[PDB]
Amino acid sequence: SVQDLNDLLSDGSGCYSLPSQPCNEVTPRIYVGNASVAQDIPKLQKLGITHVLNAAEGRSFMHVNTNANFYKDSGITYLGIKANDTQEFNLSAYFERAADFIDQALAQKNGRVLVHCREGYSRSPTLVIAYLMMRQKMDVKSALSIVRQNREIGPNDGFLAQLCQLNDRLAKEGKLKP
Repeated sequence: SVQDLNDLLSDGSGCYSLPSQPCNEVTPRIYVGNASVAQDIPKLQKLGITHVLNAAEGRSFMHVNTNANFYKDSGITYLGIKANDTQEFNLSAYFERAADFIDQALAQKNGRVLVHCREGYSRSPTLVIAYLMMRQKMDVKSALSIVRQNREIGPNDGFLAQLCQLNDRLAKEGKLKP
């Protein structure tokens, strides 16, 4: 079933594409991008980004070293998640919090949120996919396919198993659109 989601990400050759652009709007007013977009406050203001969710807050090479102060006086609201892009990091512990932050942005009619990591490839797509599942009632295959059509994404297999877990839970509670 993780394999099923991998087949939806790739052409089948066992290899996977990387993002072709630093930022993409993957669903209306939800953007996924990389460190360079997130650190370019003028760029952010021109797209109308009001909210930034840094899914890779940290100081290593797999992390983006920003914080609430970085965006102070920019008018942009910030949430940092110190997530690691590995098989074992439990990003699911943050699904609720990230979805609530995405919701808070979209509840504003002029709100647009950027969910990013260093590459925009593994951590942030997982959070957006989870958001679509728990708040737009999409199953995981639908949510993942919609995001993958608009950006080359590639959650690691740990993140995919966690999304599968979320899917069965949402299916069991009968909370997925027919």
